[PDB]
Amino acid sequence: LPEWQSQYAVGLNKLAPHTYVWPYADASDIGKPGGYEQSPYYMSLNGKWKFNWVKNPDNRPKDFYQPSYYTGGWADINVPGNWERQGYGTAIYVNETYEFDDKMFNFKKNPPLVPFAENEVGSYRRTFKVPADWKGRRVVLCCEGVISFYYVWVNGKLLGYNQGSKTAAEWDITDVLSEGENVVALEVYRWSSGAYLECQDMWRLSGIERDVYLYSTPKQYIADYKVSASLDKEKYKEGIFNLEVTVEGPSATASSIAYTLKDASGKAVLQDAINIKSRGLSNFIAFDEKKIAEVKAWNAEHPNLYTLVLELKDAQGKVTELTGCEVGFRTSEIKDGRFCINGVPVLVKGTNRHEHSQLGRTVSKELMEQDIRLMKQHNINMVRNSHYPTHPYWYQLCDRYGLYMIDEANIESHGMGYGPASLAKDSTWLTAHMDRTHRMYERSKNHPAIVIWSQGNEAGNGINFERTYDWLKSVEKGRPVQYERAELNYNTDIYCRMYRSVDEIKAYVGKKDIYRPFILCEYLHAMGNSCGGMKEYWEVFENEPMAQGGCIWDWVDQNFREIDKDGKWYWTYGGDYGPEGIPSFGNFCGNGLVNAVREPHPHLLEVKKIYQNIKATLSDRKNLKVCIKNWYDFSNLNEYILRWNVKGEDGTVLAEGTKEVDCEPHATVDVTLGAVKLPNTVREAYLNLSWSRKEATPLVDTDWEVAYDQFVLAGNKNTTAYRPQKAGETAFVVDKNTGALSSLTLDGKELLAAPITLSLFRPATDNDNRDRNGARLWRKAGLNNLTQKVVSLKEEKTSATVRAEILNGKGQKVGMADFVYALDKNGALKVRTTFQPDTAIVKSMARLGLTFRMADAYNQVSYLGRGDHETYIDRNQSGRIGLYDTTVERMFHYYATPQSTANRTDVRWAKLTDQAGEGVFMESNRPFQFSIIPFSDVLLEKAHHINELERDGMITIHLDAEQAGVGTATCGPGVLPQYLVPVKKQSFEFTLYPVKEGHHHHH
Amino acid sequence: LKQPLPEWQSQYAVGLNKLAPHTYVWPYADASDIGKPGGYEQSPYYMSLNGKWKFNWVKNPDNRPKDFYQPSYYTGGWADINVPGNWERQGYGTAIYVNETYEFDDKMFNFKKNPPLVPFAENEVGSYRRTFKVPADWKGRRVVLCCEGVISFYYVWVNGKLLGYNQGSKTAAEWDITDVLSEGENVVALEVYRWSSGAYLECQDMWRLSGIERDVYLYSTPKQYIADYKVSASLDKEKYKEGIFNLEVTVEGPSATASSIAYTLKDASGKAVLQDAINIKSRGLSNFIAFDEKKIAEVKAWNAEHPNLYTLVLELKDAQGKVTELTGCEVGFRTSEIKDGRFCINGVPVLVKGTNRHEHSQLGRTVSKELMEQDIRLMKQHNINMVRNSHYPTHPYWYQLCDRYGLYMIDEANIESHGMGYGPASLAKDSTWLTAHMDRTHRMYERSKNHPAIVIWSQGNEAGNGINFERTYDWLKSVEKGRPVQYERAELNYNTDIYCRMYRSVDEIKAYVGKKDIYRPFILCEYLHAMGNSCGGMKEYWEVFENEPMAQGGCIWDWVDQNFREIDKDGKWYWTYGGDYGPEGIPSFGNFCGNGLVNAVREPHPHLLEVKKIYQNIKATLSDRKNLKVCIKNWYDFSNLNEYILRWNVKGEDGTVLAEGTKEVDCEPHATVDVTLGAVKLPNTVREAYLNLSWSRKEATPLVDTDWEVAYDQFVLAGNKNTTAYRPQKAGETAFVVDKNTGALSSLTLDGKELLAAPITLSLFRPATDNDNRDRNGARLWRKAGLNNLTQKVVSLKEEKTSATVRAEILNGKGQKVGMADFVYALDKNGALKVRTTFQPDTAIVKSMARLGLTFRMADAYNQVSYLGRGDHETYIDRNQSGRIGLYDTTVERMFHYYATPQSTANRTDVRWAKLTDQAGEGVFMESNRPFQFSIIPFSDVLLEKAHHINELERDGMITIHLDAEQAGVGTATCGPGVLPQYLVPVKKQSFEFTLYPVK
Ligand SMILES: [Cl-]
Ligand SMILES: [Cl-]
Ligand SMILES: [Mg+2]
Ligand SMILES: [Mg+2]
Ligand code: NA
Ligand code: NA
Ligand code: NA
Ligand code: NA
Repeated sequence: LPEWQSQYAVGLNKLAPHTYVWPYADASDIGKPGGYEQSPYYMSLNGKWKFNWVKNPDNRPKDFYQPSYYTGGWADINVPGNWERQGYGTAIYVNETYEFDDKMFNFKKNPPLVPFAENEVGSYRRTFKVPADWKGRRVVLCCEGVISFYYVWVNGKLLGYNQGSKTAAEWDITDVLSEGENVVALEVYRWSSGAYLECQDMWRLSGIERDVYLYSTPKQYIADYKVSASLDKEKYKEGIFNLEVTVEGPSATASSIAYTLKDASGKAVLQDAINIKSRGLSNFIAFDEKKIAEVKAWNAEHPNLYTLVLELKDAQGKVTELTGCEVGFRTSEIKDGRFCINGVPVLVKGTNRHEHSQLGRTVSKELMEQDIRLMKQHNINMVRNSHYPTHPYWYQLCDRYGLYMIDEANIESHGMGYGPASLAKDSTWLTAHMDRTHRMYERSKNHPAIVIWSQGNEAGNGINFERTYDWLKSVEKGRPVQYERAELNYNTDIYCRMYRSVDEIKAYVGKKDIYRPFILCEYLHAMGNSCGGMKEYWEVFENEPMAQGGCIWDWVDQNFREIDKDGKWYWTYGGDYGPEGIPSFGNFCGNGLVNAVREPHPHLLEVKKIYQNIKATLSDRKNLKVCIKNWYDFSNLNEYILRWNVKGEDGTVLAEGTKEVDCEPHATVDVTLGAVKLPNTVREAYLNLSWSRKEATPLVDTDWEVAYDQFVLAGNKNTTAYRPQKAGETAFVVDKNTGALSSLTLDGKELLAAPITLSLFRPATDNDNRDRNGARLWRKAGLNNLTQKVVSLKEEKTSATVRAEILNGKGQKVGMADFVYALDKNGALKVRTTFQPDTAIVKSMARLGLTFRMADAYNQVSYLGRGDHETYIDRNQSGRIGLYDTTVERMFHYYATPQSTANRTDVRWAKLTDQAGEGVFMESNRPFQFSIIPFSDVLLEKAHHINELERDGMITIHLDAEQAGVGTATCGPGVLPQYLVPVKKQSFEFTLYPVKEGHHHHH
Repeated sequence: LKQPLPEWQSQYAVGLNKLAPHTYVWPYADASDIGKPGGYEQSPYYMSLNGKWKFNWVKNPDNRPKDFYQPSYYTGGWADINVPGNWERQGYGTAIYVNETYEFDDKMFNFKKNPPLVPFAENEVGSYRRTFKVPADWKGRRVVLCCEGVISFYYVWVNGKLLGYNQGSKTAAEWDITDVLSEGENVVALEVYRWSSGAYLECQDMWRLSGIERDVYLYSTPKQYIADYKVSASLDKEKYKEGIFNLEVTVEGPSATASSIAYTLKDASGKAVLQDAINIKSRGLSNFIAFDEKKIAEVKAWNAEHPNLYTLVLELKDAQGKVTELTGCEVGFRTSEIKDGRFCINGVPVLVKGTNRHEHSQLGRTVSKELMEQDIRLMKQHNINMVRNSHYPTHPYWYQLCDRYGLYMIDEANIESHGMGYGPASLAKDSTWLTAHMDRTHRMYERSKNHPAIVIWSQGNEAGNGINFERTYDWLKSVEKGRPVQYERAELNYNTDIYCRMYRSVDEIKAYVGKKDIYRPFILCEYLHAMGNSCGGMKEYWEVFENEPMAQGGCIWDWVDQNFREIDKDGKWYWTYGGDYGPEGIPSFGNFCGNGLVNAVREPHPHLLEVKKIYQNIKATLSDRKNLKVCIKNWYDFSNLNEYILRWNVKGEDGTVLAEGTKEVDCEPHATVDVTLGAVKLPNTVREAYLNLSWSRKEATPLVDTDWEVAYDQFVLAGNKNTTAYRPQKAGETAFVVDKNTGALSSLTLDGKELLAAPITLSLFRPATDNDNRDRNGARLWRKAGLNNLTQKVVSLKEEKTSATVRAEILNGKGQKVGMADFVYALDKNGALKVRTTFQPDTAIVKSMARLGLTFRMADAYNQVSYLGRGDHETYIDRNQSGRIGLYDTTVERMFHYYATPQSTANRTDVRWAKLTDQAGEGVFMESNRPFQFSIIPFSDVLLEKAHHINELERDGMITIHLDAEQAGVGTATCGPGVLPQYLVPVKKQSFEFTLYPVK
């Protein structure tokens, strides 16, 4: 059997794992992320390559690696980038299973074997020329990442092969190179034994995923080096620098290796050198430990970096090679049961992140930069490399801009399960587990941003992880090592059990003799309209010293954008490619805080608010005394500016100011703002607090709001100076059969496009579809197919009382409702509703309120209530109560799977008008919720893809006295009890005011 | 109609509020960038707007988002599209390819042509919009929006304010947006229509696409700016040595104080050779400054061979002499005229070795600098000295490249109304379309009037003749005194300074030149149609061009194939053409969009190599074959042969170099020089030897290094006709079997091992090339006679121990009688099998034949091909001046050329012998009694013929062999002359033989 059918054949003739040692000509580029690519000793091989794709190995062009073989008849392929995103094969998205374990491929899972006839082969080949200056030097071929398995040849000679798609494979091709035109070929296989360990919940793709390049060094070169830059454990102020270097290659004469540690300024702070001479082919050099008093420490808030410059020299002292990396002084450890950075316990405010773009697993520098920019802007301080090491550029960015990292080994055998068949318990797979672990470690061991090593993901627990854990502990004395499937067994330094509820977190921290902190590997599943219940999670994290937070599951949605025959775009997910029957797990690949093109979803804004590091509470309402808590770990509040004000419900600034508060990290401080005169013309005022940074960073300028808060101040509950004036004569008609308000006119003009009815359903969010108290129960009760049947109707000159039965499409009695429509002297229509559900049929409701439709011409929306964005009761700490203007089209968020959206909470009043200024003012007798969308609930619920959405000329209005929160049931807890809609007799009202504001012309 | 139809339905609404056509006046900060192609893009006064734009597409204008141009309009829910780039190549609409018709004139769109109207409900609307910020250093300056090219029609808005609209997709449309710009975020929007009245003048034989095709950008100048300027870099008409410099400049905008305009013409080293300055100050917002004529003695002249360029630096200065604006262009001193009935550059009559060129890439009409550089590089490498901008002005960069690398250009106005015809309804005769014609002509001229590479102005293409074209001709004449103006449809009427009638045959060329009172040279606007396996008969064309003073060549039709590359469900790629996109019934003219010398990704077709050989500027003839004295003609117009190196050698048929050397020769342009290489003894072990000549230049060019072969020739030298030293040795015991029914050689064995996968039969057909499918003597007759469905039937058979004689009837699929065949199979003492054949066709049924030879198949394992013959590229009898005879090694796969439409390929001419073996070295050696032709392909003849797309080609494990005693040329019948008489297979009785030697 071929090598790709063996779990043992992880590689052949490759260079031993090591830290990146790119040779530089200019030491100045070492501090520049990706600067090594501009070195004259570096040559990219990215670009166009001849390509051929075939299903079944027996049909492949076997001799294509021979230089003489003709490829001129082949097409070109872009390298890097998965081939499925370039017109070949089929992209498949499955979760806990292996895509090849399906009848479509006539194959059943059976490690280490994978399908033969069904396997796919992508043959890559391109020509290249070595620079003249590389004459006589050593040349190395580096493939940063190729998925699944591949053999590689240079000028017809087989270099070897590789398994392990997320870390680089390298080969010394010096003795195989020729003068002039050279040839490099890779024969890539979609599946291989290694695939059993790459069962991550993500798109299963193929091809060369990352950069392919050449780099040149002298015959004796710097092959690897280990940095240790910590602090003294007593006061965490003195830097402790330790360095070890490995030189390899033959050398008959003497030589030496010297190093210089420079500060950002350029001044050398540490320097040393050792002489070497040996007939052997490798030299291990251990430098004397050095100290730096008052060293500039590295942390997420202040990513101070020193530059390490290594130089290999001749016996004459001439520099033959120069290389290096950035160095950050800090400590990472679990002290007294708590995770601490530089001796300071820190709250982990993170997110998981997969590498994803429209090209597939390939991610550009621009996208990597945008990811980290958005992360910092949204108060995220930690990233977990979602189940595999990332492109080296990512680590460089985190070092530079300050972001903690949980680097992770490319190991996930979810498909084999956690039972006795788990590959974690199969010793024949130790080679594969250890290989991936060694590669993860050696390549990134010197990055200060990495604070935690993760052994892998849901690959089971047993001997293999006990061994890779032991190995990691033997080489790493400055970073905790964790693994979620080890749960509470010895082989994990942090308890990171994923998706546990608040109660389960409390249960853990309240257990006797625990010695490790609880930091969720994954929590708050952000699929679709989600992230509800975040507040409950953080009230615990902020109160329990050994419950330090976690990483939100997924930063960016794994969707691809396609355009249909009518030019309508949509996001794609499982099952959207290939013939019927193709393995699929649907829309579960989109779980991000932002969409595939990095546009934030509304819930990311909730995350920004909950993750902010400056939190205040109102201590004294009359004199406005606030208690500020500084949640930064290494920054004083005086590094930020407080910009406050007080505004009436009408939006006028009643008072304002600017302060600079001094406060130690983790300390609280009181700041009195002073009483404010509230007019009798406002029912309430709002104390607004907004913070920004004095000094800008390259990712966040001085205008960005880093944290904010709001407190509601009571005013004149009796004033009505907000209500609009009478616009004219208002009239209403009641349907004699449904009892619903079928007509509402203003001087004869009809305002309704659909009648006002009782609404109890909501087009299911993805969480609603899995929540124990969600859509399953709403659809079972038939709450989405409601009908009203009058049993009593008493009309009057200006009012009408009615009792009607609420029936589902089955005829069953969902409940009983009473409506009282009365017309006020001001022309305003008050609508009181009293609903009594039949608890024997209705086990849960999505909302309780009224719904109707209007022409889509009424697109101008204005409202007094919570924020500029979408919020729900269990996700509304974010935003601000205030006056907002927008449009219906603007409020609609395009979730991959069309679902409920555009909700606004803590609403006092909402208003909708057309270009001419005509419309309606809507309010209740207490804060309510509302949503206006450009589609019908019917179509929104039915649609599973964006492109199915179609307008019909009407907008849909929902006025809610009650509406459930969203939870995170797609994976983890559903909506908490206190956010579920009560299923009991309830009464509520809404008053509609017709309005005529006129047509205002302006720029 | 209560309301008028929208602007896009009127031939008069060509533009609104746009800048008057002018030469590019990009403001620079670093004069050093003027002489650099595309340099202006690096200026701090230039800001590109290319990139990601919000996009929305709809069929039916009534369905478009009307208020999208308003900044407050929300586009967050829209997708993004790349700008520039036709939208059909970005997943929107339907790419359509039609030739002489309007794609909207079809039942599918419920519309019939009716100028100036285009469909309404079926029209497409592409809504583009993006945000942008203005550079802080642009505060107070004039800012201009420039759209280099958008197709069919579009409205443009900035910050919600309608700037105007435009018709004319191949020249820039600009607007002064200074007054509508605002601090902070600005918004620019374009509402583009697939069809508009202007489309009636954009009926070129090319893909019909939509959207923003070229760069969109902003540039800023001060309030008083350099609006336009006209350069005239000529030479005296008596000696053509003294350069004459003239320059006019137009300055627009206000200015309270005094100002002045100055210029400095610098040579390549940066030294000033001319300079002057004029003062100006007016209450008028427009000032015209014409400088005094200056002269340069022995000025460095510009031409395709030596494109010496000067740099014109213009500076607008304050009252204090402070520069307010810097700009300029490259200057090339030369004259272009029709002198004594002959086209002459700098007083010299030049042969036009050109090609037509459309702008094409996988993104559509949009072409990258990388592709433009490749185009020009390949052109120069293959000895092309002229390029015709195939029916529309190109992107500015193309002209800059031609100025710098030396390539003559025929710029052409974006005017073609082929769909309306040349009759009474021709838009060239409808006076209401004058504005449309004149607007496009003005724009073509103003934008490029200063490029030295442009030597001829063309008014358009296949748009009829009449009042409109006579008017535009007269206009160009009133403004241009240094360039000939031509129009092919004007034929021989007054409005054209050059007779460029397309696709005329050799006789027609001779007939014109021999006509009384002609006063204009004949230079084909288009000729030698290069569609599929084409370009036959090129030699006959150039024998005339080289010997007829007033027949000076022309431009081959199409540089590059207009095909797109797609990938099918099985991962097999293929070239697409008309009808490959959209629903059944979509307008289409099939594979006629691919007529290039190179494929869409610029890979050369075999015929470009013939072009290179015929267009070469150094040609020799063997005058004395004893002392090897050759006569060399220098065809360059401005270069002495001493700028080149001649590497020569004599090689025997066995490939051993018998003599070799290197020589430098002096020879003025158009002159000839004799060179003696000396007698060379030939061993009696070779039947012949070849005198090889190869030239390369002494000094490199950025595009052509010193290793590049710029010209070559070969002469066959007689050797010992009786030697058999070359023959392979007996490898074993040979045996054969003759089929009792067909009389075919059904078995050939070596020591009992079968070598044939299919019997050896008589072959008279060939999978049709695109030309064969239209040739008067092509595949229509071959298929009508059923030559592609032949069966042999023995009527007589007589067998001896080592030989067999048979006579058989050749019947088509309809039992008819194609002819009578006689075969004689005989084995040599050394195991060789001699196959003698005599064919007598029945001229009543066979009116034409593709070839006359044998055919059979072998396992694909036999992939090693070797041969002695005209080698290292595909050739045919009417296309084999290129390449040389010699020993060549290759594989079957390497010989198959992938023509968009699968057709015959891989043929080799002047073959002495061919050999085919497997890796182990086992196979068969093949020869005749005289030079022959052969082809070996990895597909069957049946499938190759049937296949219309490359992905339909499928291997069956067998390769197909063809040994031809005769095979027709390929001609250019797809459009123009079919195969010439002397290259048709004679339809008569003929005998021929082939001998097969099994090898091991
Ligand atoms: Cl890996
Ligand atoms: Cl134009
Ligand atoms: Mg999993
Ligand atoms: Mg035409
Ligand atoms: Na998922
Ligand atoms: Na839905
Ligand atoms: Na054509
Ligand atoms: Na064909």
